[PDB]
Amino acid sequence: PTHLSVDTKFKTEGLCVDIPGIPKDMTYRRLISMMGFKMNYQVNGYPNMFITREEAIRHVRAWIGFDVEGCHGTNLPLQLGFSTGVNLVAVPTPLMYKGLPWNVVRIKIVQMLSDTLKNLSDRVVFVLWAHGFELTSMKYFVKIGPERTCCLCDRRATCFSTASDTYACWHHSIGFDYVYNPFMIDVQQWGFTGNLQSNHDLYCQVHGNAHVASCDAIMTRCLAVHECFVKRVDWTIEYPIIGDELKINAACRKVQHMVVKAALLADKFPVLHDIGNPKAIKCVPQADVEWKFYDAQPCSDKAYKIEELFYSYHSDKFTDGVCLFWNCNVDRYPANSIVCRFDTRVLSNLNLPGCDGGSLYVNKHAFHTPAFDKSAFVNLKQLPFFYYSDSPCESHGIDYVPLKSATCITRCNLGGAVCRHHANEYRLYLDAYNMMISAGFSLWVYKQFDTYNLWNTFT
Ligand SMILES: Cc1noc(C)c1C[C@@H](C)C(=O)N(C)C
Ligand SMILES: [Zn+2]
Ligand SMILES: [Zn+2]
Ligand SMILES: [Zn+2]
Repeated sequence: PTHLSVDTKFKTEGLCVDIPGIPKDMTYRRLISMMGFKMNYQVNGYPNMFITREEAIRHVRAWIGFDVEGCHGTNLPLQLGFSTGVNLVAVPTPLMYKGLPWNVVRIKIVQMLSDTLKNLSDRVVFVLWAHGFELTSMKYFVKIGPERTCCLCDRRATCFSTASDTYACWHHSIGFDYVYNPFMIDVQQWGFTGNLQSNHDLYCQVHGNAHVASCDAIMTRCLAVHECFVKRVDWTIEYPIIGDELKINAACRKVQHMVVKAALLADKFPVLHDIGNPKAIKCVPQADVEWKFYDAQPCSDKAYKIEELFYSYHSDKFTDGVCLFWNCNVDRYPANSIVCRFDTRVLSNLNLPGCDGGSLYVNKHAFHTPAFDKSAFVNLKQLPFFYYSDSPCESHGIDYVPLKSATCITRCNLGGAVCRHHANEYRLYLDAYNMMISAGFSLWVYKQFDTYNLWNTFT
């Protein structure tokens, strides 16, 4: 059962206001025919326009919420809303566009999906709360057939052009007019009581209902993200590499080792409380410190309450030494902390919009992360950039310009002139640091942290 069988039953109750008289007994096979499409017994990679919840979760990067509202149905204008915030008005003759015929609306749909999805996914998944008009509008901008490849590259085709009779992926679709072989899922098939707004609002206060199709589209996608990544979590599902995932993860390991090592050298904490991932490894294996681990999986809904992590009776004394929260998101960090906290507001191809201000960070696995909150860091300060090294000054083995920097904490800088090895290492470390920060990570530290305390570790 890899794909959704076309013979699966589709519940039609949510469609009967736009389509009165619709049969209660309905399959996807009959629904697709009703929508004006013909599948023609084709075993050519596209068995169904609709997909399972499991297939949708694997393709979360392709999710585009889509709603269609009657402005006044072949005789009336339709308002097409997308989770990108775009509203297009199509005439049968929060960005709002005036009424235009389908032949020009379809060109805009292809451009919008292509610009949104080219760096995210090889397809589009329209996330619906299906009431009828959205399904009956698909024939005006969607074409289906066998799975195809792009005319300018090896990627699967996502667009079709009636002008040249050619197919293209999202990267080569300029001037194309039809969406080709899209996928879709109706959230209303999962079992819900009441309307979209009532189900959405139970879990989210960030998306309002300004009474336009894009608002419904955003709410629909947000509800689907809630059901698949907030209430239900799956860290076994792997997502493909689309950007700087590897460099970011390597940079995070590099920065964690640097900051913790320097905090231990500078303040000589006798104990470190490492709170978070139950599979964590000591990030500074050679440190003298008593290293104590506390297990907590990533919180996907609300940030952990510090009172629940630390209290209810273990070292017990979390006030002794220092606490390390490396992506362990809590409501309020204690004053004696070293923290790495993901900023959900960051714009990136890895960070997708999420539920209630949270974001869906997709890097190898999907992590719904609670909304960034500046008040979590009230007992701490921002950690400044610095590079520390006690490794010997020796090159071994890329042309040079001498490094001058007050934040290169090395024996050679203490001595007055940074060596080639430490200049190369400082520049590689600065690039890794900038990669981590630009990915959305934020670093915070106990207020007494002072890099001036590292200079005397060179005796
Ligand atoms: C946890 C967590 N909190 O915010 C984000 C973002 C993550 C996930 C990320 C750090 C990651 O790649 N992990 C754990 C393997
Ligand atoms: Zn292409
Ligand atoms: Zn929402
Ligand atoms: Zn040196």
